[PDB]
Amino acid sequence: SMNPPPPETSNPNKPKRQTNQLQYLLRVVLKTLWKHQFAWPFQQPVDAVKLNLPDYYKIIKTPMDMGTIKKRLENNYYWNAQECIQDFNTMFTNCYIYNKPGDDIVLMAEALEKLFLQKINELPT
Ligand SMILES: COc1cc(C(=O)N2CCC(N3CCN(C)CC3)CC2)ccc1Nc1ncc2c(n1)N(C1CCC1)c1ccccc1C(=O)N2C
Repeated sequence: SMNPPPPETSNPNKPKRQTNQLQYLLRVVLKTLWKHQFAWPFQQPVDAVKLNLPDYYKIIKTPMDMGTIKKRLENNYYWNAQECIQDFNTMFTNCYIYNKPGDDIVLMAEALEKLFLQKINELPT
């Protein structure tokens, strides 16, 4: 099987805007995660062909990655911050679903998730 197309990062039918919370998600949250030592597996869509994972997209039907989130934020694709937060959570949950508790990649995802929640909490009122 080929890889599926990546998640859309623009959509001419979907209203878009820029908000302070969305700017924070790009300039602080995504920036912080992107530079983390464990970011690399999450910086692009899972290439199931290259990784020899013929069953990845049989199991994961809602793929998401930080490369896609980054482009979405840069493109002002979202209407609200909870949409973007959901994309991060989808990415983490996918990792937990495909893999098993305690796996190397699961620990990496858990570390990133902890940091993500810290940065979200730090959003100034
Ligand atoms: C760019 O994408 C990758 C590069 C390489 C790689 O060959 N690399 C890593 C970078 C480079 N490093 C050199 C040393 N420096 C310090 C860091 C970079 C050495 C060369 C390997 C895998 C990559 N992609 C990837 N993307 C998502 C994954 C994943 N892999 N894994 C792997 C289990 C652990 C990761 C999985 C394996 C099986 C089933 C599921 C997953 C999974 O859930 N996720 C999230």
